[PDB]
Amino acid sequence: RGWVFPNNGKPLRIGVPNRVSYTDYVSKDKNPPGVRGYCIDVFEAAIELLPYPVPRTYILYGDGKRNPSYDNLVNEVVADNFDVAVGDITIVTNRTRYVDFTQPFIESGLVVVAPVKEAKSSPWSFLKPFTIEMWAVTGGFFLFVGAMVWILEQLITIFWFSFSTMSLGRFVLIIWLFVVLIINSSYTASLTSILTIRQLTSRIEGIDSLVTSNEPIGVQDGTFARNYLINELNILPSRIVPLKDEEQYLSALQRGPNAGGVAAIVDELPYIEVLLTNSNCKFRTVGQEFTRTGWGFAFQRDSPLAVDMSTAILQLSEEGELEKIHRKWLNYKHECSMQISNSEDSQLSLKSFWGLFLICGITCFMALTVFFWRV
Amino acid sequence: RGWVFPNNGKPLRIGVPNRVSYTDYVSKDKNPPGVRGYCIDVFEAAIELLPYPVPRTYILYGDGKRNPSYDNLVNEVVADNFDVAVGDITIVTNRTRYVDFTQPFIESGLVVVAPVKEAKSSPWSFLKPFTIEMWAVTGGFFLFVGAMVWILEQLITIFWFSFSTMSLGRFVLIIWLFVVLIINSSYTASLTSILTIRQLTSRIEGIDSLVTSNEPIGVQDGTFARNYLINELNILPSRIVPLKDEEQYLSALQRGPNAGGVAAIVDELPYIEVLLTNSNCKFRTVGQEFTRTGWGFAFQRDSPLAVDMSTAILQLSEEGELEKIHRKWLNYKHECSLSLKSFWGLFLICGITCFMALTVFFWRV
Amino acid sequence: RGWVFPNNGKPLRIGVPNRVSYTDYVSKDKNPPGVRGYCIDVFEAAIELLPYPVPRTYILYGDGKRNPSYDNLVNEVVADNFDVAVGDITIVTNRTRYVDFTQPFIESGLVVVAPVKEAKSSPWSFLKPFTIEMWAVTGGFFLFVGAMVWILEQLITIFWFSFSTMSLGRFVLIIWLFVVLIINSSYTASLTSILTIRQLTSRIEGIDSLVTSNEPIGVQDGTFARNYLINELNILPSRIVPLKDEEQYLSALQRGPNAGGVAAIVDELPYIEVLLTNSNCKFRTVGQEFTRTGWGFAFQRDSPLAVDMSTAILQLSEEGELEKIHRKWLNYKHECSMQISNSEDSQLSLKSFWGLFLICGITCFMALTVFFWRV
Amino acid sequence: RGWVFPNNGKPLRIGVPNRVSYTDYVSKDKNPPGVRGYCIDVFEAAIELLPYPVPRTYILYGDGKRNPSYDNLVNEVVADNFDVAVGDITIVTNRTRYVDFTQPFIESGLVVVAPVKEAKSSPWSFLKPFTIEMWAVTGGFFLFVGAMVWILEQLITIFWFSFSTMSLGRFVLIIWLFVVLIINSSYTASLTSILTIRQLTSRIEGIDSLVTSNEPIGVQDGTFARNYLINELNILPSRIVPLKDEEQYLSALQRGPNAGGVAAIVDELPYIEVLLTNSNCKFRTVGQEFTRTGWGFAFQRDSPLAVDMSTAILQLSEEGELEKIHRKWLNYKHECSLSLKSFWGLFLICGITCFMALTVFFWRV
Ligand SMILES: *[C@@H]1O[C@H](CO)[C@@H](O[C@@H]2O[C@H](CO)[C@@H](O)[C@H](O)[C@H]2NC(C)=O)[C@H](O)[C@H]1NC(C)=O
Ligand SMILES: *[C@@H]1O[C@H](CO)[C@@H](O[C@@H]2O[C@H](CO)[C@@H](O)[C@H](O)[C@H]2NC(C)=O)[C@H](O)[C@H]1NC(C)=O
Ligand SMILES: *[C@@H]1O[C@H](CO)[C@@H](O[C@@H]2O[C@H](CO)[C@@H](O)[C@H](O)[C@H]2NC(C)=O)[C@H](O)[C@H]1NC(C)=O
Ligand SMILES: *[C@@H]1O[C@H](CO)[C@@H](O[C@@H]2O[C@H](CO)[C@@H](O)[C@H](O)[C@H]2NC(C)=O)[C@H](O)[C@H]1NC(C)=O
Ligand SMILES: N[C@@H](CCC(=O)O)C(=O)O
Ligand SMILES: N[C@@H](CCC(=O)O)C(=O)O
Ligand SMILES: N[C@@H](CCC(=O)O)C(=O)O
Ligand SMILES: N[C@@H](CCC(=O)O)C(=O)O
Repeated sequence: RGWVFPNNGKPLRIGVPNRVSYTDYVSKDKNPPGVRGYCIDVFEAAIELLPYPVPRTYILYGDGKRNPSYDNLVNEVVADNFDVAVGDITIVTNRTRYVDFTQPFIESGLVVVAPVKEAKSSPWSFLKPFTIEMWAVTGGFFLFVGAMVWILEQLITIFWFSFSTMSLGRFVLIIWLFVVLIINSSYTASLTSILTIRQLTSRIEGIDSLVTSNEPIGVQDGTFARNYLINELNILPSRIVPLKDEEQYLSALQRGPNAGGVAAIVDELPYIEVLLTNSNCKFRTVGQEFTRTGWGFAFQRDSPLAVDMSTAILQLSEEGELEKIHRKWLNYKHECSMQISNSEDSQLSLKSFWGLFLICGITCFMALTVFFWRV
Repeated sequence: RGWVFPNNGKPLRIGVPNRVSYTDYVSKDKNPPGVRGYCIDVFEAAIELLPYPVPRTYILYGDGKRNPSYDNLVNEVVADNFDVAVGDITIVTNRTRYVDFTQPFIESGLVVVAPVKEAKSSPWSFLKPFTIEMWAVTGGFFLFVGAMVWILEQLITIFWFSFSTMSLGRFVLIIWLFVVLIINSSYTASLTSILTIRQLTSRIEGIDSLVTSNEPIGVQDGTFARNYLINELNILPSRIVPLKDEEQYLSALQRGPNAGGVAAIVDELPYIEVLLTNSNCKFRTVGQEFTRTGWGFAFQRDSPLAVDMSTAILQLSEEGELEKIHRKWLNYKHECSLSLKSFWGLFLICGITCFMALTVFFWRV
Repeated sequence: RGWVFPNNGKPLRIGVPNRVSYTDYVSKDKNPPGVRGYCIDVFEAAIELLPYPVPRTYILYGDGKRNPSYDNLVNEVVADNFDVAVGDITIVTNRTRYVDFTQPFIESGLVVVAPVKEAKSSPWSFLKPFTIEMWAVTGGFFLFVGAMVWILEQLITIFWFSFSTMSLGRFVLIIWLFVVLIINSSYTASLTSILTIRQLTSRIEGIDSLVTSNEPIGVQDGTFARNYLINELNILPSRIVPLKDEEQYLSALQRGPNAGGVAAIVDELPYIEVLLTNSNCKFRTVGQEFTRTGWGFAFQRDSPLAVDMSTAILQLSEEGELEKIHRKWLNYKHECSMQISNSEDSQLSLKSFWGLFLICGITCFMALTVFFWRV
Repeated sequence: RGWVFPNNGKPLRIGVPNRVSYTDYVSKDKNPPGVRGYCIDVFEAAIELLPYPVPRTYILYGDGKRNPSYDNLVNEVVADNFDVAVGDITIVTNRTRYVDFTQPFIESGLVVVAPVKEAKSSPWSFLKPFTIEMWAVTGGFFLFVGAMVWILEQLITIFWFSFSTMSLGRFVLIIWLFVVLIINSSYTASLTSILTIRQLTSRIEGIDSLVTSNEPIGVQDGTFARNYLINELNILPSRIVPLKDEEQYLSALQRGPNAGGVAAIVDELPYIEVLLTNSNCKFRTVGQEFTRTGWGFAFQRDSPLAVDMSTAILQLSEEGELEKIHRKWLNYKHECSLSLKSFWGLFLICGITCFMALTVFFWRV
């Protein structure tokens, strides 16, 4: 093959982004190579597939405070300050136009990570729709009416239950009938209004729910997704909030959309699978990937090293060592199937009726103990 | 550029408001600048964006006891006692008529602050479904169908109450039971559709809910929103109550509308974010910005020093420095923030009917 | 007073907007003055209050196809192509900065005009929540059960109504009880679900409801309100739809938010009071004015004719002739109080119970005719 | 500008797709240009914005029977049989890898079209509140409390059904009646919260609702969305069904998924607006644009003629001419577009229990 990479004093200026969060893909290091992460060693393993002994260098790009803007990093490959950008560079439609990429060594897609549904189930959830002061007064003004039925008339007390089945005490019964009819509808409304607002809360089941909800959306700093959601999804820039690091990415969702926080974070798929292992079982990609392109190495435009390394990636992809390096660093995977595309429907709490029928079980057994007490 | 600011024996007469409350934006200071606050430091950096060395002074305007009228402070720039007014001057139309502002360096809006309150009404809120004409139609036809019991028969009325509880007259029981079964669902469906939307209406408020309610309205001392609601919203001046400092903004709302206090203070947006940070979240912005203009610096009219200081604000804002100045002083976002049932109306009917029966038992005994 | 307007060959270049819709304020005309409308004669009446015999001209600005952009018209006063703009120029905060205005001869405010609530009231509204095929089958499977009660057992037919008040036919009654219990809840839900969606439809009760509803909003062509709702209210430009003329302004609201239409039109107050007289009783300003500034005449910046005509307006405002000219053209006023800030609450249809109790009145009278038939 | 397009004996080889369906964007023509459609007239005006006289020709690419693969049409620009491809070429990544596009002159997205359909399910939708474990808990404890009737007493079970309808055992009637009264409201509140949100969920659809449902998917002939869903969305190719023309887009959805037809055609946004204008509103876009890129013109890679033709699109669009060209061809917005009850499940139970009683009456008679 006619190209020979020259043997001269200019090295290969690998541009390295200076990542603050997600130091497992690419990061600053104290070692004699100088850089650490995943795509570094991916780029390292691509060297031995080529017959070129390649001298090179590693230049960190951003600061040590926040993530570097890759569109500025791509421009520094356009401006020929660098020879090649190696990192988490996502193939975006401008970026394809201005520089040259390889084949995607890995795939990726923009996801929506969001807090999961925490739905309660208790005997408290059964007795929920009235106040604790209301459940005593309503039962209190049954016996308060029933004590007046005595004036119209434990073993002595059971006789009035026979007469309260179906003069002046009949007029007491008529108004007491209108009591129960409203408390029928009052419990009906107050349980409906809880089962409605629980369904009609601030929810998202995809990017389309997240666009039209006019809520603040979190992103990371220096990514395409800020200028992607503006230029494509028709989102106001005041919704889109950049965020610096993974310790901030949680507490912006621990606060939820309020306390200054955002509704949800839109990031790429392989960042979030690290984040799920980094977090507890509280979050999930609520939809599918809505922009699925992948990564790649940014080269100089019309570089002869492209088709060399484009073949080397596809060769190494067939050899399975790409997945073996993907086992060395990116072994962090856990499902914790909290919710799995759960249909929001009727779904009445199974423990809410663990509080009804077991108190009914107490009553039937207390009926049976007094039954044996006669025996 | 043709204009160069000359360096003669006269300095630049910056008008500074003698600010009493909210001393984070601007304040009297014992430093050798003599000034302290946000809009000072906003002004200082745009000086450093000029190609000019700018000799300048700072003069406090009003009395130290109360906040002065900024329109009179604007008027001194018209009266040429100052070269430029720097402070919390908010862009109003007749303020723009006489002096020339800069671009807005911050965004401010008129909001209404008011205490948070309960949502549940009286015993009559229990009765609120079924508009009250149709209760008399209900109870009227309730007894009118019960009059058909007495056809199909003090001693006769008890027999009319005997078959009322539980032939052709028992076919009348068939049709009426079908009716009141619907009325049971009709009162149910009306009650549900009230208690559902009242958990979704966060908009049950408004500036008009204050205008129509002829309540005492608190205002801060020396502001445009005093004269703004009078000329535009036509609100009576007896409703408008001035306030001099920050702690009086609380106690006039601690007392509520009664005890001499005010119901809802109409102040600007960036002031309320300071004060709600200072307190607990017992006080709420009942709506949104009903008049949103923003602040600005007021040079004397047709002065070329306004022009480059306008563009210097644009260059400094797009750089991202005003926000860094903002976090230096106002990084203050410390803001906190199901369904149940409580009423008393039907249990009064539990009290009326039951003690009535004791008298008849006392009249029998 | 030291100023004297000169007696020379240059006339007074009055800039006149070429209005397509609302030709009652200012319009092209075939007359020797050349222009027609309201603010023309307002400007005409301001001349005789000044002691200056003023020669002048009238220049139409826009085309005959759509309304001219007044910010371009104000710029043509800045660019000194014109001496004065006379028309519907609203005092906006840039416009105060770049030119000089008079005092407002009239006041105005941005309103929200919107379709009114049409709520139905009928005996059909009573029998609404089931299908017409359902109201016959449900009543059909009462007598279908009741015909089996005959096998357990008009003047002969009335006997089973006595036995259906409260063996194997008792087992028929138990399942028939479970029929009515569900149809109780089935009518309860289907009437709730109609009374809920009627409340939770696409509604607006102010500008704040109209901002957060992310709906298309109509405006007129060449106004500040397009660049006002963007720069202040934080509204996406794809919602804001300009519209050319008053025959289009109706059919964009006759279609509602769908069929390509918009949700509501935001215009100034004096345009909409013409539009209400121009329309039937179908629309109303649903809120108060949320941006209330008024009109004025745009002058050259630092013109001596300002304080002359600023005094002349305030003089004529005190004389009441300003309202008399406001009677010559702007006499079009009608209320037609369809809805007047109506509280959306319980409000159960009075004619829905005109269908219940009158059929109950038929039944009670048919009971009384057979009562007299025995007599 | 350094480059000038030379005027030698060779013209500009515009690749034109031999377009069969949707002949409003581009079509074979008998005119002396030989071309007719939208993207032609979009191309012609940006020629007139150049400082150049541009000699040019037009060649139809594919067969007139079917729509050709545009990727092969893109490949001929790579194969240098054409100088530039002009048509409905949509910007894809590997399409951008080999040739150089212009800026997008129109905005297109992938949508899914499908017929409108009913929302009500079977007799089991009547039973859908109360998850089916809790019906057996209901009916199990319904008869278990009815077993306490028989303690407090074929002839004995009828007496157990006698007191079941309407002492210490009558105190058991007190507590159980309180329970089933709640269950009446619990089934009511569960049914209401289903029939309320199902009038608010317009989002009960999706591309994933087609992916998981392993349905036949119709595609147009010679498109990227054929190969797009295969490589990206991993959908099996047996689901994918090609279609050659416009009338076959209807009849494969007239037949539905069965009778050999397809369930939902995935085509681009500006095609669907043509076709839904052509038909009645029986066919719906089930969601939004799940892949939105836009069209473009494809010059040969690293040709300077792409650069000025890119900026000419920007100058012509901001002038407002592309929309006037758009109304000349596609001014087509002709698009049309309460709650009730219908089910059959409980009336089958009306059929089961009643005809069972005729047998016992026949067994008695
Ligand atoms: C499209 O991508 C490019 C590069 O990221 C941007 O276009 C120009 O790129 C050059 C680099 O040679 C810069 O000098 C220009 O300033 C860029 N122009 C603009 C307007 O930014 C451009 O930012 C991207 N476009 C979008 C919409 O994100
Ligand atoms: C709008 O602002 C102007 C400018 O201050 C006000 O006009 C001044 O009013 C004071 C009141 O005593 C007087 O000095 C003059 O009448 C004006 N001063 C000038 C012209 O220098 C005007 O009153 C304000 N409008 C309203 C409604 O208050
Ligand atoms: C504010 O109003 C002015 C006047 O219409 C606009 O500012 C500039 O006005 C000059 C007139 O000499 C024009 O030549 C400039 O093009 C205008 N600037 C811009 C950026 O267009 C200005 O547009 C208005 N502000 C807004 C937000 O619309
Ligand atoms: C993306 O486009 C390229 C360019 O056409 C495709 O590569 C070609 O594939 C055809 C298949 O027969 C062959 O001619 C060559 O392998 C390629 N031609 C070239 C490089 O000129 C590529 O296959 C497309 N991607 C996918 C996933 O189909
Ligand atoms: N995938 C993103 C990452 C940006 C970042 O890490 O800051 C990109 O390539 O633009
Ligand atoms: N923005 C107000 C502030 C008034 C005050 O702080 O007293 C004004 O300029 O009038
Ligand atoms: N009041 C609007 C009217 C605009 C118009 O009529 O086009 C303005 O002055 O800008
Ligand atoms: N936008 C599609 C159109 C395909 C077609 O019309 O057949 C493409 O470029 O592939």
